[PDB]
Amino acid sequence: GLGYGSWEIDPKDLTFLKELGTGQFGVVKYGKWRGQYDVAIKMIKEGSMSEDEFIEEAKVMMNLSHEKLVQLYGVCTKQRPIFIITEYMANGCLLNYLREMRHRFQTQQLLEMCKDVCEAMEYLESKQFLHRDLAARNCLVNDQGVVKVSDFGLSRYVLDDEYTSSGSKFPVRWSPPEVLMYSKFSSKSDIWAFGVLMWEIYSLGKMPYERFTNSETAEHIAQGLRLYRPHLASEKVYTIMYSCWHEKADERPTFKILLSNILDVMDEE
Ligand SMILES: CCOc1nc(-c2n[nH]c(=O)[nH]2)cc2ccccc12
Repeated sequence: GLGYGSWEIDPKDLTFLKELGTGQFGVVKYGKWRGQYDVAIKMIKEGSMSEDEFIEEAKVMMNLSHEKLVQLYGVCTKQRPIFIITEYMANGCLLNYLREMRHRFQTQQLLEMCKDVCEAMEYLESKQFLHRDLAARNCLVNDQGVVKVSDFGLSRYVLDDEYTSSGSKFPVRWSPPEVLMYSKFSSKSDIWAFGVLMWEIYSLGKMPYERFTNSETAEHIAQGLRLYRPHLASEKVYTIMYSCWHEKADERPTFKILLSNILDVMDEE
């Protein structure tokens, strides 16, 4: 309506129903839009985000639509704090889901989770859109057990310097050598991170390099050493995740190639 662009949601259309948790930018809630449609509502803490830049980018993110990407519905802009409105994912973050041992996952389920993420990432790659912080903590799970990739590109708008530089909150354990050494981000740094995410999935949510500090991790990978095979990963699955960790970025696969490799293993195993 009148005072709203296509990227803007009227906060008066929201019904708040349950507090879901707290994240980077503060509280997240479950609610309904216009009485009917399930949404997640992120309340963005004052001073946490480069808001004008985020809002311009939200225009681009709205047009990223793939069934394995958590959809951005819009932003509530006229106000303090602003809200980000997204697709509700009832089973929450992938990391916590993996860590719940009651699920008793079969390896075919774990490979399906990898395939879900890979499809999302192949779509982002086709749009020349980098995630920049791919990890299990940034994937969500819906009520049907489908994994989707969330918060794609959002790290570009975080004002907390501890998060933004290789900083005490930087994702060292998901980063390739060229990122840690010289801040060279590319499609191939997303590929690296995807390999670590596969490792997280097959490790049922263990922390990568769990016995090392971030400084030790950086030293280990710069010296050419790697994560090794999770017990639940077959030789073929391990080969796929390991392929993401070539020292030379141009020898790493694309997401299209990874997807093909994952589908081959699904057929074989
Ligand atoms: C602090 C974030 O926590 C959570 N976020 C979402 C969520 N859905 N969509 C989205 O963008 N976030 C869904 C959840 C479901 C159960 C428990 C926690 C959840």
